[PDB]
Parts: sequence; structure tokens; C-alpha cells
Amino acid sequence: ENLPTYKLVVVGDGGVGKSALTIQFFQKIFVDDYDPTIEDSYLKHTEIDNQWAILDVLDTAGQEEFSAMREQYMRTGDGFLIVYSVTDKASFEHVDRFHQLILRVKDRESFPMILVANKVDLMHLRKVTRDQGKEMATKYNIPYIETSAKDPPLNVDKTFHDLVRVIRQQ
Ligand SMILES: Nc1nc2c(ncn2[C@@H]2O[C@H](COP(=O)(O)OP(=O)(O)O)[C@@H](O)[C@H]2O)c(=O)[nH]1
Ligand SMILES: [Mg+2]
Repeated sequence: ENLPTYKLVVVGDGGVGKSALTIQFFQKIFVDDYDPTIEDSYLKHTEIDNQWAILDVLDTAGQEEFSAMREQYMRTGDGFLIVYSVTDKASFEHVDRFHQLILRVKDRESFPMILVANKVDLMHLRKVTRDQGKEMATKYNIPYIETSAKDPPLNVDKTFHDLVRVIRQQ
């Protein structure tokens, strides 16, 4: 058998939940104080839709100019999660920056990605509606998913699996 690696890159503004989502996925715990500047990668064999793969995931953090790993992951990544927080309108607006960046680096008209609206467990603080998120995803022609990394987590496994599905379906 030829077991593929899917290199997945988690991008988005600071504070949106990239680390919490990634740690929830790999460790099944909610970490609420993960250093905003620390970048980690994760590697594991896992089975998605009854097909084995290796996932190599970068949880991006801090400045690109100080990152050892960023350049290679951006250039060679197979898919991207673009994460915003529904409580941070600027983070939602900035999705367009990440969308443009990915298409520029990958040098293609489209590329595997999912729009991830995180922190949907929060009601009072929510500033970006579901419909605003879904319309943005429609504009980019990419999937839209709502998540919460807080216990009990919502759609965390599904988000990573769905990105693999997009890669497989392209
Ligand atoms: N309520 C809630 N808080 C979250 C969620 N995801 C992350 N957080 C919190 O938001 C803050 C930033 O999360 P973090 O994962 O470090 O963001 P990052 O900078 O994108 O890596 C932390 O205090 C987390 O506990 C979520 O789904 N719901
Ligand atoms: Mg982080």
C-alpha cells in the first residue's frame, strides 16, 4: 500500500482558536491558555472514511518572519483551515487576507480549504452571524463549518476530516 500524507495548515488571526482546535483534535482536551506565540506541528496516522493516511498539521502562530516551519508548510501544504472567531469581526474580515495569501503562494485559482467559524458556543459575544459566514464561503466556493473547541467540542474531528475529504475529492 501507498499511504499518503496530508499536510494541513491551520491559519487565522491570533486568538481565534487555532491552538485550541488543533489540541482538541490531537489530544481531546480543551486548553484555554496556550501561548499565543507558540507554533507546533503534529503528525499521526489516522483513518478517515476507512482509508488510512498520515496527517501532518501545522498550528500557525506569531510572525512568519520568526517561524522555522511556516515557509515549507505554506508552500507544500495540501490543504488549509482558515479559522475565524465568531466573536471577532476583524478576524472574519481578515479571512480574505488568508484566502488571497493561500492562492498567491499556491499560484492557483482555487485550493483545498475550509472556512471555520469557531467559538459558536458563545452567544452574547457573537458578532458574525451564521449567514455572514456561509455567504463568505459561498463567495469563495469552499465549505463552511461551525466549531467549538470548548468542552464538549463541536465539529472538531469533522473539520479536519472534511479538509481531507476536500483534498481527496479535488
Ligand atoms: N468559548 C470558547 N473559547 C475558545 C474556543 N476556542 C478557543 N477559545 C479560547 O480563545 C482563546 C484563544 O484560543 P487559542 O486556541 O489560543 O487561539 P489561537 O491564537 O488562534 O491559537 C483562548 O483563551 C481559548 O481558551 C471556543 O471554541 N470557545
Ligand atoms: Mg495558538
